[PDB]
Amino acid sequence: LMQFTLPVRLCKEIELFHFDIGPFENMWPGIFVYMVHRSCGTSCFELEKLCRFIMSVKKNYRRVPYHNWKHAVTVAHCMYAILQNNHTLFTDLERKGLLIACLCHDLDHRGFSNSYLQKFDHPLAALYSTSTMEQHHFSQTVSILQLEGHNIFSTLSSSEYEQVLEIIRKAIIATDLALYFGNRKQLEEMYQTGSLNLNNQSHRDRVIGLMMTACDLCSVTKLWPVTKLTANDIYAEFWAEGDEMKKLGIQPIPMMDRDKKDEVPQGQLGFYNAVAIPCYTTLTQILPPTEPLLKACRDNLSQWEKVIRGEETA
Ligand SMILES: CN(C)C(=O)c1cnn(C)c1C(=O)Nc1ccn2cc(-c3ccc(F)cc3)nc2c1
Ligand SMILES: [Mg+2]
Ligand SMILES: [Zn+2]
Repeated sequence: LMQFTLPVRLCKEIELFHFDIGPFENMWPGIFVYMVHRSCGTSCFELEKLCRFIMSVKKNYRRVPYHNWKHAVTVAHCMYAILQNNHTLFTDLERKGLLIACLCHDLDHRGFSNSYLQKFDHPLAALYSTSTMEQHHFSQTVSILQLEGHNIFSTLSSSEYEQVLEIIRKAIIATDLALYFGNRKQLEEMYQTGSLNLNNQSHRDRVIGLMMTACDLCSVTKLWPVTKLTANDIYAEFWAEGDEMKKLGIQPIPMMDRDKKDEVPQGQLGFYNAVAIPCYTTLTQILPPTEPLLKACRDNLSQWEKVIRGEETA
Protein backbone atom coordinates (compact mmCIF):
# COMPACT_ATOMS: atom_id res chain seq x y z
CA LEU A 1 0.00 0.00 0.00
CA MET A 2 1.05 3.67 -0.54
CA GLN A 3 1.13 5.43 2.89
CA PHE A 4 1.50 9.25 3.10
CA THR A 5 4.56 10.18 5.23
CA LEU A 6 5.72 13.57 6.62
CA PRO A 7 9.24 14.77 7.51
CA VAL A 8 10.29 14.00 11.15
CA ARG A 9 9.47 17.50 12.61
CA LEU A 10 6.01 17.67 10.83
CA CYS A 11 5.12 14.04 11.83
CA LYS A 12 5.57 14.94 15.56
CA GLU A 13 4.39 18.59 15.52
CA ILE A 14 1.14 18.04 13.44
CA GLU A 15 -0.20 16.15 16.54
CA LEU A 16 0.13 19.44 18.59
CA PHE A 17 -2.93 21.78 18.55
CA HIS A 18 -0.69 24.88 17.88
CA PHE A 19 0.92 23.37 14.68
CA ASP A 20 1.41 25.90 11.83
CA ILE A 21 1.12 24.15 8.41
CA GLY A 22 3.97 26.35 7.03
CA PRO A 23 4.44 28.54 3.90
CA PHE A 24 4.92 25.71 1.31
CA GLU A 25 1.47 25.60 -0.49
CA ASN A 26 2.49 22.44 -2.42
CA MET A 27 2.81 20.46 0.92
CA TRP A 28 -0.75 21.29 2.15
CA PRO A 29 -2.60 18.60 0.05
CA GLY A 30 -0.19 15.90 1.41
CA ILE A 31 -0.63 17.29 5.00
CA PHE A 32 -4.47 17.03 4.56
CA VAL A 33 -4.40 13.47 3.04
CA TYR A 34 -2.11 12.34 5.90
CA MET A 35 -4.60 13.79 8.44
CA VAL A 36 -7.54 12.01 6.65
CA HIS A 37 -5.59 8.65 6.56
CA ARG A 38 -4.84 8.85 10.34
CA SER A 39 -8.11 10.46 11.66
CA CYS A 40 -10.45 8.46 9.30
CA GLY A 41 -8.48 5.53 7.75
CA THR A 42 -6.62 4.72 4.46
CA SER A 43 -9.87 3.00 3.21
CA CYS A 44 -12.17 6.03 3.94
CA PHE A 45 -11.60 7.45 0.37
CA GLU A 46 -10.09 6.44 -3.04
CA LEU A 47 -6.78 8.41 -3.10
CA GLU A 48 -7.26 9.49 -6.79
CA LYS A 49 -10.79 10.95 -6.15
CA LEU A 50 -9.63 12.62 -2.84
CA CYS A 51 -6.61 14.22 -4.65
CA ARG A 52 -8.85 15.37 -7.57
CA PHE A 53 -11.37 16.76 -4.99
CA ILE A 54 -8.59 18.51 -2.96
CA MET A 55 -7.21 20.26 -6.08
CA SER A 56 -10.71 21.36 -7.25
CA VAL A 57 -11.39 22.78 -3.73
CA LYS A 58 -8.02 24.66 -3.80
CA LYS A 59 -8.90 26.19 -7.24
CA ASN A 60 -12.23 27.58 -5.82
CA TYR A 61 -10.50 29.43 -2.94
CA ARG A 62 -9.54 33.00 -3.94
CA ARG A 63 -6.25 34.99 -3.58
CA VAL A 64 -7.45 36.88 -0.46
CA PRO A 65 -5.34 37.88 2.57
CA TYR A 66 -7.01 35.57 5.17
CA HIS A 67 -10.14 33.59 3.99
CA ASN A 68 -7.89 31.54 1.67
CA TRP A 69 -6.67 27.96 0.94
CA LYS A 70 -4.18 28.17 3.88
CA HIS A 71 -7.08 28.99 6.29
CA ALA A 72 -9.09 25.97 4.94
CA VAL A 73 -6.19 23.56 5.66
CA THR A 74 -5.39 25.31 9.01
CA VAL A 75 -9.03 24.88 10.14
CA ALA A 76 -9.01 21.18 9.02
CA HIS A 77 -5.77 20.65 10.99
CA CYS A 78 -7.37 22.04 14.21
CA MET A 79 -10.30 19.61 13.57
CA TYR A 80 -7.71 16.76 13.11
CA ALA A 81 -6.16 17.54 16.56
CA ILE A 82 -9.67 17.56 18.20
CA LEU A 83 -10.69 14.24 16.52
CA GLN A 84 -7.34 12.49 17.32
CA ASN A 85 -7.48 13.46 21.05
CA ASN A 86 -11.23 12.50 21.35
CA HIS A 87 -11.17 9.45 19.00
CA THR A 88 -13.78 7.32 20.92
CA LEU A 89 -16.46 10.10 20.79
CA PHE A 90 -17.11 10.36 16.97
CA THR A 91 -18.75 8.09 14.33
CA ASP A 92 -17.39 6.67 11.03
CA LEU A 93 -19.45 9.25 9.03
CA GLU A 94 -18.40 12.18 11.34
CA ARG A 95 -14.64 11.48 10.74
CA LYS A 96 -15.38 11.28 6.92
CA GLY A 97 -17.49 14.49 6.91
CA LEU A 98 -15.75 16.87 9.38
CA LEU A 99 -12.24 17.20 7.78
CA ILE A 100 -13.98 17.71 4.38
CA ALA A 101 -16.38 20.29 5.95
CA CYS A 102 -13.33 22.22 7.35
CA LEU A 103 -11.44 22.14 4.00
CA CYS A 104 -14.58 23.44 2.17
CA HIS A 105 -16.01 25.78 4.85
CA ASP A 106 -14.92 29.10 3.19
CA LEU A 107 -15.13 27.99 -0.50
CA ASP A 108 -15.18 31.03 -2.88
CA HIS A 109 -14.79 33.61 -0.03
CA ARG A 110 -14.02 37.13 -1.43
CA GLY A 111 -12.99 38.53 2.03
CA PHE A 112 -16.39 40.23 2.73
CA SER A 113 -18.85 39.71 5.64
CA ASN A 114 -22.57 38.76 5.23
CA SER A 115 -23.32 42.44 6.30
CA TYR A 116 -21.34 43.91 3.34
CA LEU A 117 -23.19 41.59 0.87
CA GLN A 118 -26.59 42.75 2.39
CA LYS A 119 -25.58 46.49 2.24
CA PHE A 120 -24.07 46.00 -1.27
CA ASP A 121 -27.32 44.20 -2.35
CA HIS A 122 -25.22 41.29 -3.74
CA PRO A 123 -27.30 38.58 -5.54
CA LEU A 124 -26.15 36.01 -2.89
CA ALA A 125 -28.06 38.11 -0.24
CA ALA A 126 -31.26 37.62 -2.39
CA LEU A 127 -30.60 33.81 -2.67
CA TYR A 128 -29.69 33.27 1.06
CA SER A 129 -31.29 35.80 3.53
CA THR A 130 -29.26 34.42 6.55
CA SER A 131 -25.78 32.83 6.83
CA THR A 132 -25.36 34.20 3.26
CA MET A 133 -21.69 33.28 2.53
CA GLU A 134 -21.94 30.04 4.59
CA GLN A 135 -24.93 28.79 2.46
CA HIS A 136 -22.82 29.82 -0.61
CA HIS A 137 -19.82 27.80 0.78
CA PHE A 138 -22.02 24.68 1.15
CA SER A 139 -23.52 25.12 -2.37
CA GLN A 140 -19.92 25.35 -3.75
CA THR A 141 -19.12 22.09 -1.83
CA VAL A 142 -22.15 20.29 -3.48
CA SER A 143 -21.06 21.58 -6.98
CA ILE A 144 -17.50 20.22 -6.52
CA LEU A 145 -18.78 16.86 -5.09
CA GLN A 146 -20.95 16.53 -8.31
CA LEU A 147 -18.06 16.99 -10.82
CA GLU A 148 -17.03 13.85 -12.79
CA GLY A 149 -14.56 11.72 -10.75
CA HIS A 150 -15.11 13.88 -7.58
CA ASN A 151 -17.69 11.74 -5.65
CA ILE A 152 -15.33 10.98 -2.70
CA PHE A 153 -18.32 9.33 -0.85
CA SER A 154 -19.13 6.98 -3.84
CA THR A 155 -18.89 3.82 -1.59
CA LEU A 156 -21.53 5.21 0.91
CA SER A 157 -25.19 4.09 0.60
CA SER A 158 -27.71 6.74 -0.52
CA SER A 159 -28.86 7.22 3.14
CA GLU A 160 -25.23 7.40 4.44
CA TYR A 161 -24.33 9.91 1.68
CA GLU A 162 -27.34 12.05 2.76
CA GLN A 163 -26.27 11.86 6.47
CA VAL A 164 -22.64 12.93 5.71
CA LEU A 165 -23.81 15.85 3.47
CA GLU A 166 -26.09 16.92 6.37
CA ILE A 167 -23.09 16.78 8.80
CA ILE A 168 -21.14 18.93 6.27
CA ARG A 169 -24.06 21.39 5.71
CA LYS A 170 -24.64 21.93 9.48
CA ALA A 171 -20.84 22.15 10.19
CA ILE A 172 -20.32 24.77 7.42
CA ILE A 173 -23.41 26.83 8.50
CA ALA A 174 -22.13 26.74 12.17
CA THR A 175 -19.03 28.80 11.03
CA ASP A 176 -21.43 31.81 10.78
CA LEU A 177 -20.14 33.55 13.96
CA ALA A 178 -23.63 35.22 14.32
CA LEU A 179 -24.99 31.68 15.15
CA TYR A 180 -22.07 30.88 17.57
CA PHE A 181 -23.41 33.10 20.45
CA GLY A 182 -26.78 31.21 20.69
CA ASN A 183 -25.11 27.76 20.20
CA ARG A 184 -22.53 28.34 23.00
CA LYS A 185 -25.25 29.66 25.41
CA GLN A 186 -27.37 26.48 24.86
CA LEU A 187 -24.26 24.26 25.35
CA GLU A 188 -23.24 26.18 28.57
CA GLU A 189 -26.79 25.73 30.10
CA MET A 190 -26.90 22.03 28.98
CA TYR A 191 -23.45 21.33 30.55
CA GLN A 192 -24.31 23.28 33.79
CA THR A 193 -27.75 21.55 34.27
CA GLY A 194 -26.03 18.20 33.41
CA SER A 195 -28.59 17.70 30.52
CA LEU A 196 -26.04 17.52 27.58
CA ASN A 197 -26.38 14.07 25.90
CA LEU A 198 -23.97 13.04 23.08
CA ASN A 199 -26.45 10.21 22.15
CA ASN A 200 -28.89 13.08 21.22
CA GLN A 201 -28.43 14.07 17.49
CA SER A 202 -29.65 17.71 18.11
CA HIS A 203 -26.94 17.88 20.90
CA ARG A 204 -24.23 16.30 18.64
CA ASP A 205 -25.11 19.05 16.07
CA ARG A 206 -24.47 21.82 18.69
CA VAL A 207 -21.16 20.22 19.90
CA ILE A 208 -19.91 19.91 16.25
CA GLY A 209 -21.04 23.54 15.74
CA LEU A 210 -18.86 24.61 18.67
CA MET A 211 -15.94 22.46 17.33
CA MET A 212 -16.32 24.33 13.98
CA THR A 213 -16.22 27.78 15.73
CA ALA A 214 -13.14 26.60 17.72
CA CYS A 215 -11.38 25.38 14.52
CA ASP A 216 -12.37 28.52 12.51
CA LEU A 217 -10.94 30.92 15.18
CA CYS A 218 -7.88 28.67 15.90
CA SER A 219 -5.37 31.49 14.97
CA VAL A 220 -5.92 32.68 18.61
CA THR A 221 -4.67 29.21 19.78
CA LYS A 222 -1.32 29.29 17.88
CA LEU A 223 2.04 30.44 19.30
CA TRP A 224 2.11 34.26 19.66
CA PRO A 225 4.13 35.01 16.43
CA VAL A 226 1.64 32.96 14.30
CA THR A 227 -1.28 34.65 16.17
CA LYS A 228 0.14 38.21 15.63
CA LEU A 229 1.04 37.63 11.91
CA THR A 230 -2.37 36.03 11.15
CA ALA A 231 -4.08 39.08 12.78
CA ASN A 232 -2.47 41.33 10.05
CA ASP A 233 -4.17 39.17 7.35
CA ILE A 234 -7.54 39.25 9.20
CA TYR A 235 -7.39 43.10 9.46
CA ALA A 236 -6.18 43.47 5.81
CA GLU A 237 -9.63 41.99 4.82
CA PHE A 238 -11.61 43.92 7.53
CA TRP A 239 -10.05 47.22 6.34
CA ALA A 240 -10.77 46.47 2.63
CA GLU A 241 -14.46 45.83 3.62
CA GLY A 242 -14.47 49.14 5.58
CA ASP A 243 -13.12 50.95 2.49
CA GLU A 244 -16.01 49.30 0.55
CA MET A 245 -18.56 50.37 3.26
CA LYS A 246 -17.24 53.98 2.96
CA LYS A 247 -17.73 53.74 -0.87
CA LEU A 248 -21.48 52.91 -0.25
CA GLY A 249 -21.57 56.06 2.00
CA ILE A 250 -21.91 53.90 5.19
CA GLN A 251 -19.74 54.37 8.33
CA PRO A 252 -17.90 51.04 8.82
CA ILE A 253 -17.81 49.49 12.34
CA PRO A 254 -14.48 50.25 14.15
CA MET A 255 -12.73 46.88 13.45
CA MET A 256 -13.16 47.60 9.66
CA ASP A 257 -11.80 51.21 9.74
CA ARG A 258 -8.04 51.27 8.77
CA ASP A 259 -7.84 54.74 10.50
CA LYS A 260 -8.59 53.00 13.88
CA LYS A 261 -5.49 50.71 13.60
CA ASP A 262 -3.98 51.98 16.92
CA GLU A 263 -7.05 50.50 18.79
CA VAL A 264 -6.44 46.97 17.34
CA PRO A 265 -4.83 45.62 20.57
CA GLN A 266 -7.88 46.76 22.63
CA GLY A 267 -10.25 45.28 19.94
CA GLN A 268 -8.34 41.97 20.14
CA LEU A 269 -8.73 42.10 23.97
CA GLY A 270 -12.53 42.60 23.51
CA PHE A 271 -12.65 39.65 21.03
CA TYR A 272 -10.71 37.25 23.34
CA ASN A 273 -13.06 38.23 26.29
CA ALA A 274 -16.46 38.17 24.42
CA VAL A 275 -15.87 35.29 21.87
CA ALA A 276 -12.62 33.24 22.01
CA ILE A 277 -12.15 32.53 25.78
CA PRO A 278 -15.84 31.55 26.28
CA CYS A 279 -15.71 29.36 23.08
CA TYR A 280 -12.62 27.29 24.16
CA THR A 281 -13.88 27.32 27.81
CA THR A 282 -17.20 25.65 26.77
CA LEU A 283 -15.31 23.31 24.35
CA THR A 284 -12.85 22.26 27.16
CA GLN A 285 -15.82 21.54 29.53
CA ILE A 286 -17.33 19.16 26.89
CA LEU A 287 -14.03 17.76 25.39
CA PRO A 288 -11.39 18.06 28.17
CA PRO A 289 -8.48 16.95 25.89
CA THR A 290 -9.05 20.24 23.89
CA GLU A 291 -7.50 22.05 26.95
CA PRO A 292 -4.35 23.14 25.01
CA LEU A 293 -6.55 25.35 22.71
CA LEU A 294 -7.87 27.29 25.79
CA LYS A 295 -4.38 27.45 27.45
CA ALA A 296 -2.89 28.91 24.19
CA CYS A 297 -5.90 31.34 23.93
CA ARG A 298 -5.23 32.66 27.52
CA ASP A 299 -1.47 32.99 26.69
CA ASN A 300 -2.30 35.20 23.60
CA LEU A 301 -4.89 37.19 25.67
CA SER A 302 -1.95 37.98 28.05
CA GLN A 303 0.23 38.90 24.97
CA TRP A 304 -2.44 41.45 23.76
CA GLU A 305 -2.53 42.96 27.34
CA LYS A 306 1.31 43.36 27.09
CA VAL A 307 0.80 45.19 23.74
CA ILE A 308 -1.76 47.53 25.45
CA ARG A 309 0.78 48.26 28.31
CA GLY A 310 3.55 49.13 25.74
CA GLU A 311 5.79 46.09 26.61
CA GLU A 312 5.27 44.67 23.00
CA THR A 313 4.80 46.30 19.45
CA ALA A 314 2.26 45.51 16.63
C1 LIG B 1 -14.78 37.43 11.60
N1 LIG B 1 -13.48 36.94 12.05
C2 LIG B 1 -12.70 36.26 11.01
C3 LIG B 1 -13.10 37.19 13.31
O1 LIG B 1 -13.82 37.79 14.11
C4 LIG B 1 -11.79 36.68 13.80
C5 LIG B 1 -11.21 35.40 13.68
N2 LIG B 1 -10.04 35.33 14.29
N3 LIG B 1 -9.84 36.56 14.84
C6 LIG B 1 -8.61 36.81 15.59
C7 LIG B 1 -10.87 37.40 14.57
C8 LIG B 1 -10.85 38.77 15.04
O2 LIG B 1 -9.80 39.40 15.10
N4 LIG B 1 -12.06 39.31 15.38
C9 LIG B 1 -12.24 40.64 15.82
C10 LIG B 1 -13.56 40.85 16.43
C11 LIG B 1 -13.86 42.07 16.90
N5 LIG B 1 -12.95 43.10 16.80
C12 LIG B 1 -13.06 44.42 17.17
C13 LIG B 1 -11.86 45.00 16.86
C14 LIG B 1 -11.51 46.43 16.95
C15 LIG B 1 -10.49 46.97 16.17
C16 LIG B 1 -10.25 48.33 16.16
C17 LIG B 1 -11.08 49.15 16.90
F1 LIG B 1 -10.85 50.50 16.89
C18 LIG B 1 -12.12 48.66 17.64
C19 LIG B 1 -12.35 47.30 17.65
N6 LIG B 1 -11.02 44.08 16.22
C20 LIG B 1 -11.70 42.93 16.21
C21 LIG B 1 -11.35 41.66 15.71
MG1 LIG C 1 -16.55 31.65 6.85
ZN1 LIG D 1 -13.27 30.34 8.22
